[PDB]
Amino acid sequence: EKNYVMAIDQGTTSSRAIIFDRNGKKIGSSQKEFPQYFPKSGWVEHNANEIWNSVQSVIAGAFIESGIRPEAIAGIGITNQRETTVVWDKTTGQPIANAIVWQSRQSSPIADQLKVDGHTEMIHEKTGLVIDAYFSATKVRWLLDNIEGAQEKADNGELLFGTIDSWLVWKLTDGQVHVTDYSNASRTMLYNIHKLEWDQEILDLLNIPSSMLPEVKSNSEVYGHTRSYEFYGSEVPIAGMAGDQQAALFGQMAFEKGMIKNTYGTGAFIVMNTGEEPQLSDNDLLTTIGYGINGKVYYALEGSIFVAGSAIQWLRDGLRMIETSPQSEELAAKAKGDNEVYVVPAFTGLGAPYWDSEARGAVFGLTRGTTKEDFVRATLQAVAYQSKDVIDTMKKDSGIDIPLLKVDGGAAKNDLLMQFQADILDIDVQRAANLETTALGAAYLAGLAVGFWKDLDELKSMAEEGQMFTPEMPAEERDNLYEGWKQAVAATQTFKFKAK
Amino acid sequence: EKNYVMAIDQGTTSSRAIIFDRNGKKIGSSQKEFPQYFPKSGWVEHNANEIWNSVQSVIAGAFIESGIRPEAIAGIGITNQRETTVVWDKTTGQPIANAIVWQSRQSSPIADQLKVDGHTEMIHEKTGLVIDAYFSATKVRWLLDNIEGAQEKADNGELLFGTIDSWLVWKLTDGQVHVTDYSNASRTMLYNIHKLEWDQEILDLLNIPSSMLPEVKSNSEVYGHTRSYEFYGSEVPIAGMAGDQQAALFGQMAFEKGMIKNTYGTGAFIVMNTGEEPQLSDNDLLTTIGYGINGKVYYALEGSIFVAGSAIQWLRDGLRMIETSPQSEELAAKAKGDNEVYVVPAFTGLGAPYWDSEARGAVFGLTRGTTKEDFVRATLQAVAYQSKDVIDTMKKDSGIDIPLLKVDGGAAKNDLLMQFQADILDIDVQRAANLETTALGAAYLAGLAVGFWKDLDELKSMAEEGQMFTPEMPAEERDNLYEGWKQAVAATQTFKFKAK
Repeated sequence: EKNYVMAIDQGTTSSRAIIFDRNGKKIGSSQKEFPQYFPKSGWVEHNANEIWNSVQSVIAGAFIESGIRPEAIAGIGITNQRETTVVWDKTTGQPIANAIVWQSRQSSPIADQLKVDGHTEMIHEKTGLVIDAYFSATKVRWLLDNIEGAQEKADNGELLFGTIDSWLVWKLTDGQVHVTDYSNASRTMLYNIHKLEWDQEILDLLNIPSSMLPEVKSNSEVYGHTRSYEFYGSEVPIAGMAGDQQAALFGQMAFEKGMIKNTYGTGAFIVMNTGEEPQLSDNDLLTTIGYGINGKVYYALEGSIFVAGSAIQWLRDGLRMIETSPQSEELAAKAKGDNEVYVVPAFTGLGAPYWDSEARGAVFGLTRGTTKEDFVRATLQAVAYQSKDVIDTMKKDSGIDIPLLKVDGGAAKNDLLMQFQADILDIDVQRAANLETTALGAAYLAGLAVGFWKDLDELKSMAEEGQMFTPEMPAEERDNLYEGWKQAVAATQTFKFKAK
Repeated sequence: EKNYVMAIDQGTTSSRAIIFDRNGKKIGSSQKEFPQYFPKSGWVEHNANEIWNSVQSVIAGAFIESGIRPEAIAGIGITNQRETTVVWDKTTGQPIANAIVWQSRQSSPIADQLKVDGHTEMIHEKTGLVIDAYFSATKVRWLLDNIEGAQEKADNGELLFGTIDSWLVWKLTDGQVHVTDYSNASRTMLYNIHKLEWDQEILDLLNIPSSMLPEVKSNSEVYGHTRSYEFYGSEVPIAGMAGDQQAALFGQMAFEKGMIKNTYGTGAFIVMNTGEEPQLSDNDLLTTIGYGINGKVYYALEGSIFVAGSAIQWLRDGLRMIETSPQSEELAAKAKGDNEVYVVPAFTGLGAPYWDSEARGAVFGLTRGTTKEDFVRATLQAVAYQSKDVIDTMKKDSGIDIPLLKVDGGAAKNDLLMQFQADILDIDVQRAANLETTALGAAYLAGLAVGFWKDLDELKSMAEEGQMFTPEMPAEERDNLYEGWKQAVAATQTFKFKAK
C-alpha cells in the first residue's frame, strides 16, 4: 500500500482501468469492449460475468502497461454505468440471468402499469426520479416476474440485487462485501433520497424483499479489501465509489453549488451540484445525490440524454451509413447543405427536459439535396441541441445564470462539436485536459478515503484546465438553428402512433 | 495441491497462453496480436518489450477465462517462434534495438558474404543448417555491426543474446536465469549439434563474444521459478521449453524414428523424428535437434517453407484482394477455373528443398478468365505443393516410405486445403483434434519435468484422434497438377534479375 491509486470505470460498452500517481498523472491504462445483447427491439442486456471478465482484463492491462505492482496501490476507486441491474445467487455468485442495462426498455410494461395505477407523484417525492424503465426498480421487478423461481428464492434470502458498483465490489471481495454508495443507490428508484434509506413503501409496492438490498454507504470510505485472487497477493482497500456521471462531476471539481458539467459518451448527462439541500425547483429534471463525503450529503440536478454516442453506433451498425464511428466527424466536417436537417434520435424516448417515453427517432427538413454528410452532421448536432434544452431548464429551475460549462467524455474530443455546443449555448465551454474525468473522480474519492490526498484542496492544486471553446456565432444564426430544433422535437412528440 | 499446467506459445504474429488439466483438456486460453514492423523491403522486426507485454497479457487472459489461480499451476512450458533474435543490456534489461524476426532478410548481405568466402561446407557440417539470413547468427552480427557501441558493450560482457524462449525465461525470472533449450539452440547457426556446445570457430568467424550466450539445457527440466510479480505469486516452476515446430512434433507424439508432421501457420514446417543418431542423408533439408529428454537427444530432419499464412496476409494488406484472411477459404472454394494457375509466393526466397535465397514471388498460367477466386485458390495451394516437394525429399533421404502425415496449425482448419494436401501427396493426412499442438507440446515437456505426468506412456494415454483425410484424386490428375507446380518453380528460379 504506497504511491498509486487505481480507478476502474465500468462503462456501457467497455470497461477501463487507470492507475494515477500522487500528482493525478496517468501511469498506465487499459480499455476493453464487452458484448451488447439486443434480444428484442428496445431490449438491451449485458452478461454480468462478461462484464466482470472485462474488468479483470483491464485491471491486468493497467498493471502490465504501467509496470506498477499491486502492492504499490493505496486504494481502488470504482465507477460505473448507472441503473443497470444484476440479480445474483448469494451462495454460487452466479447471476440469475443477463443484467438489464439502463438503456433497456424491457421493463416498460411494468413502469407504464405503475403510472396507470397512479404512483408517479409518490415515487417522485421519495426518489427525485420519474417512473420509467430507465431506473433499477422495474428491472428488478422484471427479473422476479420472468426468471422462473426467482421471486421465491428472493423471498428466502438467497438472491441479491446490485447495480454494477455493487456487483463489482462483491466480485473483488469474493462475496464478503455487498455495498453501494449514495449516488448509485439514488438511481435505483428504490431509495428515499430525503430520509436516506431504502424506501419500504416502494419495496412493498414492487414485492422486492429487502434482504436483496446492499447496505448504502458514502462515496469515500473503505468498503473492504480485495481478495480477488487475480488482484495478486495483495489485499488492497476498496475505497471510493460513485455512479459514472457523479464521478465525472467530482473529477471536474464541481464541488460548489451551481457548478455544472456535461459528459458526452454513449448518452450525455448534464449534472449540476446543488449543495446540501436538494433544490427548490426540480421541474423537468431529476433530483439526485451527487455524492456523500465528510459527513455531508451533496445533491444534484440532472438532465439525461439517453442517445448520444449510440446514435453514431446506429449509423454504423443499423443503417451502415458509416464504416467506423470516428469517420462520422470526417463526414460531418464536409457537410455542404443549409444546416436545416434535424435528426432527433430518441430511439427509446426523449430524455430531459421532455421525459416522453412514447417518442421515437425522427428526421426533418429532408430535401433531394440532403447528402450522407448532411445527415451525419445533423445526427451529431442533436446532442448539442438537447444539451441546450437541459441547460436552459437548469437556469429556469435554479434561477442561477450559467456562464460556463465544463465538459468531458470520449465524444468531447470532437473540436467542431464542442465549438458548435458553445456557439448554440452562447456560453464558454471548458473541456477537460483529461477526457476521462469519470475515472479521475473515482480515484479522487478513493485517494481521500485512504489519506492519499488529504483535503479537497490538494485535489484543486492538481487542476490543470483544458481547451476553452468560446461562442463565435451571431445571435440570429444561433436563434434560427435552435428554433428549428425546438420545432423538430415538437413534431417528433406529435408522432404517437400505437398499433391496434 | 496443484492440478494444472500452463503453456505459453509466443508466435510470429501473436502470443497465446493455455491452461490444461491432467487429462490434457484446455480449461482456459487467451491470444493477442502484437505489432509487426517492416522498416525496409525484406526487413521484419518486432519490439521485444511489446512481445513481453503480449505474453503478460495472455498469461492474465488464460487465468481470467479459466477461473484457475496461479498457486494451482504445477509448471509452465514455453514455446516460440524460432531464430528470431533479441540482444539486450544485462543491467537495464532493455533490448538494444528491435528483435530481428526469422522472416527478416536484413542480415542477407552478411550471409551472402559468408557464402562468397566459401563457409557453406563448414557451417552445415557443424550446425545441420545452411548459411542464410533465416538463422540467428547473422542477425546477431547485424546488431553488432549496426547498433553503435554494441560490439564494445558485447566484448565487455554487458549484452546478452537470446532467441525468444531465452528472452521470456529471462523476463519471467526477472533476470535470474539466461537459458535456452537444445532445439532453440540448434537454430542459431552458432551451436554445434554433433558436439552439443556453442561452436567457438563459428563465434570467432563472426566475432561474437561467448559471454553473450545463454546456457543450453534439455527440453524438460526446471530452468528456474517465476518471480514475475504479475504472475501473481506463486513462484511457479518454468519447466518445459522448445522451438515452436519441435514443440508441435512433441505435441503430436511423434516420438519414434520416422514419424512426421507438418504445421500450417505463418510459415509451414515439415519435421521428421530421426531418433538418437542424426539422419544419414541431410540433402536439401535441415538437420536439427528435435528434443533432449531423459538424458538423450533426438534429432530431426526439417524442410521450412517460409511463406504460407503470410501469403494470405499479403493478399489482404498488399494487394487488398481480400477483406480478411478467413475470407480466402470462401473465395477459393468458389473458384471455377481449370486449376492451372500457380502462385509461388517466395517473397524472401524459396525454402526447402530449394534453399534459393534469390528467388522472389511469381505467378504463372494467367489467362483472361483467371478470377480473383482462382488467384486466391492458387495462393493457398502453394503450401500443399511445396510440402510435397519436401516430403518427397524426406522419402529420398531417409529411405522411409511415409504412409501417414500428422498435421496441425491454424491454417490446417481448412478442410478443402487439407483434402487437397492428401490428394496431391496420395498419403493419409491426420489432423490433430486440437490444432494448437504446439502449446500442447510445451505443456507435455513441462509436465514431464515436474512429474505432473510421469512417463511417455501417460502422454500416449491422452491421445484423442483427429480428422483423417484420405487421398481421393486419381494418379493422372495428381501427376498433372504437381508437374505444373514443378515447372512453375523451375521458371521462378530462372528469374534472377539484379540491377547494376
